[PDB]
Amino acid sequence: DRAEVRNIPFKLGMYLTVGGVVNSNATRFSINVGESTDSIAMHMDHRFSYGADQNVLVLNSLVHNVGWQQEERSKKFPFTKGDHFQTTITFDTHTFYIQLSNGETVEFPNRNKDAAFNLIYLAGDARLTFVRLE
Amino acid sequence: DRAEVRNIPFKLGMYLTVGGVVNSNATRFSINVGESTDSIAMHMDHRFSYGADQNVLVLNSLVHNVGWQQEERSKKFPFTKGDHFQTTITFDTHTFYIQLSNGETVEFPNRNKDAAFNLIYLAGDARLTFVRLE
Ligand SMILES: OC[C@H]1O[C@@H](O[C@H]2[C@H](O)[C@@H](O)[C@H](O)O[C@@H]2CO)[C@H](O)[C@@H](O)[C@H]1O
Ligand SMILES: OC[C@H]1O[C@@H](O[C@H]2[C@H](O)[C@@H](O)[C@H](O)O[C@@H]2CO)[C@H](O)[C@@H](O)[C@H]1O
Repeated sequence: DRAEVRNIPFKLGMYLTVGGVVNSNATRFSINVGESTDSIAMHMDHRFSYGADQNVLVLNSLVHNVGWQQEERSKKFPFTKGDHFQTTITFDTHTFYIQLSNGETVEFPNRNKDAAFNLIYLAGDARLTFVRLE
Repeated sequence: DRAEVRNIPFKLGMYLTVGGVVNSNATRFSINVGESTDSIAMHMDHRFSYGADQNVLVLNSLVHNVGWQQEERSKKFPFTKGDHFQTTITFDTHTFYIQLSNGETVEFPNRNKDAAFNLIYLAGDARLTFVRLE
């Protein structure tokens, strides 16, 4: 199915580093941190070609039985199809701090002010090769 | 549910370190490396009190739609209910190499000669607090 880390709580102060490989001919893939596949506090989508979006990062949250909220977009896109990537995420109750493969960072609001998350997963056209959550 | 790391391949040469806490009044808990909850190549059960077994490690494999194979048991048991533990696992095509919190080791045959595993999970009376698989 998708690559999942489930019920190993990602809590305030811990760091999550995932590494993987983008597929050749990838459309998009995302890293999702939340509660379930329908309850995502930080959705980070990497769009190689999706609709009108080409080489952009789109960040958003998904509320259970409600839907996607306000998107934030970033133009920082050090990603290449067929290549490796590595991303580190930490958060406090106000902000998710994300660091990309090249050291550039992107910040996204912790909109629900959650202190722990029990599901981390990747979906779309990429695969994970390692994870550290500590 | 249980603590799971799914579809992030654990391959020949990589190391898996999981850390957690044993519940107070724990009966037993296990760390399972395999393909599914019905297909486990290395089952490591930690028995505080289970039947006639008290403070013993039991290792075995579970074959899909067949069942448990020959058990191997170890008397090394540096575990205390309510306390933390940390375990490191690597394997080659013949052997799973397991290192316990106190540095003692236990070895178990890789009975199917598998080179990669797509499910790592914990079940029973413990919880995981961190994982590194790299
Ligand atoms: O916001 C994350 C969310 O985006 C959806 O796509 C949006 C698209 O970004 C937007 O430009 C357009 O107006 O509406 C689309 C549908 O809501 C994705 O479908 C979804 O998977 C998430 O990635
Ligand atoms: O071997 C792992 C497997 O053990 C089962 O328990 C065994 C028990 O170890 C043995 O002494 C007894 O004779 O038979 C029991 C049932 O097969 C557990 O039930 C199972 O969960 C695994 O842990």
